[PDB]
Amino acid sequence: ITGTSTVGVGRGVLGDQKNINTTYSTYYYLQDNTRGDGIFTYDAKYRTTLPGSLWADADNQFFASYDAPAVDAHYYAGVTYDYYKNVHNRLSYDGNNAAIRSSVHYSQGYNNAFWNGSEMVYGDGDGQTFIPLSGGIDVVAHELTHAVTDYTAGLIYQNESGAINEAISDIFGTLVEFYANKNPDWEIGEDVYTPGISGDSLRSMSDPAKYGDPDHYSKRYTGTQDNGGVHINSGIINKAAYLISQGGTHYGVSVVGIGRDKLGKIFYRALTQYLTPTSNFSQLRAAAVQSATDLYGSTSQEVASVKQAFDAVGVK
Ligand SMILES: [Ca+2]
Ligand SMILES: [Ca+2]
Ligand SMILES: [Ca+2]
Ligand SMILES: [Ca+2]
Ligand SMILES: [Zn+2]
Repeated sequence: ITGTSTVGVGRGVLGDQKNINTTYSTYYYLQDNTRGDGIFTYDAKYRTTLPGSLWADADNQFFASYDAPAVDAHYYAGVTYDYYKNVHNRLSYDGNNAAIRSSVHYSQGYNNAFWNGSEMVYGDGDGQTFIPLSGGIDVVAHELTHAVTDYTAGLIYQNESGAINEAISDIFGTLVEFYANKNPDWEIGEDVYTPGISGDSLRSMSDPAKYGDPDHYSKRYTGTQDNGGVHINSGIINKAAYLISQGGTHYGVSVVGIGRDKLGKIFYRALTQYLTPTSNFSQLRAAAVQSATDLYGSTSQEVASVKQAFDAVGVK
């Protein structure tokens, strides 16, 4: 829409109040013109036709409970855009300031969210397994990192490349959650998963086995379900990334942590310069070693930590 940029206020899914960038032209729309070619949030109105209607609002105050998922999707896409711009000097997901589009209220009782190749889509959850999925900043950043991958390495979504694809999204979703300093942790989806239970989450990067996911290459899933285990075998890579960052001893192998910032620089470089559509775990290890080598020298501690971490999860 063509209009005047302004700022509205509303409440997100967890009840927190925030300012959001809107556009005024008869109605106030969820269109943020301050970032690249714009961030646009749509109402799918409980249907599965996409994108639905650009979200329109009469007075620029988004406190209705129907508005909550739209507020957070809108807001957390802006935070993710800022993270990639400020930290990695990347303008939007294609590197050219492509418009970011999200639809909320997709379908009825839908317990998921996803990047479909052209935009983000968020279900509201059934209210028991999940509440509206855009309330989780690590979920929004996970899904938006899928767009980044698609334009760079292009990892195919099955078997080991798909598991790498998923782990990359859990890693940057987590790094965006630490960047926004929203109660950060190494768990995925804990703000929106099972509103009745405290403490749990969909997956854990610091201890994947807590939920039954593999934390070592000898425990990888080899069947056919979940596209060859793309959400399951990503635990091996997540555990490796957690160790590079934080350090620790795993199956008897000791890793000195080098921190989150270097973790993000190494994986972002590996992703945009060395991974290809069919890379598998052993090529990820080589990409990450080469990236850390490029940035810190082949005899740095950084290179040494990336090798110990992949040795600790059994990836050679
Ligand atoms: Ca309103
Ligand atoms: Ca958290
Ligand atoms: Ca989290
Ligand atoms: Ca829970
Ligand atoms: Zn994913």
